[PDB]
Amino acid sequence: MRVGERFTHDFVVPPHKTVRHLYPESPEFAEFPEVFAAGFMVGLMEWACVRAMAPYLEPGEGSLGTAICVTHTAATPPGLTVTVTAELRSVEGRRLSWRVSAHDGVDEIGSGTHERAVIHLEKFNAKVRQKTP
Amino acid sequence: MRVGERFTHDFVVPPHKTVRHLYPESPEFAEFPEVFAAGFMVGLMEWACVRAMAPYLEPGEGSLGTAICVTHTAATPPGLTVTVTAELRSVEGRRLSWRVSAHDGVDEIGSGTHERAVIHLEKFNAKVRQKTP
Repeated sequence: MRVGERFTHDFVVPPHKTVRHLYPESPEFAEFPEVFAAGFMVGLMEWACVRAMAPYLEPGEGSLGTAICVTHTAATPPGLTVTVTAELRSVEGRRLSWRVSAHDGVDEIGSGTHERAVIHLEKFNAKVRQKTP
Repeated sequence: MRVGERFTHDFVVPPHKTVRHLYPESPEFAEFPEVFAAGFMVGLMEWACVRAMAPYLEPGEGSLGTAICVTHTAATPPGLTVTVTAELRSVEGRRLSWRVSAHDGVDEIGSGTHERAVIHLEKFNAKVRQKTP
């Protein structure tokens, strides 16, 4: 992977990615404005970095997010396209660090950093299963 | 609202809050281990803080998350209870900050900070309408 390379991921926000859809179990979030949820924006930043990393993993490997540190500076109604730009900051062993940004065609809506760790999917799955009640 | 006061929120993780469920749109996430998604954890931490701050709201008001900065230090399969602890760090006018931390009864699973802004619901909604395609 090359540090400083930018990757973009575009995503038309559908009606089902607003706040209330993140937790249909939450009465608070049921009155919230119909805008893209910060937890969906975080998933979309992860998705961008997963796609960027994919060509570089060995077969059987995946990754997990290990930190996210971002602002959310404008809100985005469904129908706009959120573009995430991910730029690789460093790779050290299994750890990849990213500078991430997102824009909805109107406003910058968020920026910060994200870190991930490469994992062996099958081994990690087995470990999760052993944690599972 | 008192700085240093803690609020806690418990959540049993159901099967439908795993990674593949955050973006069923995403073939990239399709075959991921069945663990609580970071975007869902982010939503839970926001939810914890929304609940902590409900007494601060005037009628007509709501809040928006404006930053999240957390680590994810362990993964949580469905069936475990995630407890989020939201410790108020600052409250100044429209702006509130918490230290958030989460544990799944087995492991510490992440911590960091979350910031929110009080909003006037009707005004905000008008602003969102004016950028709705």
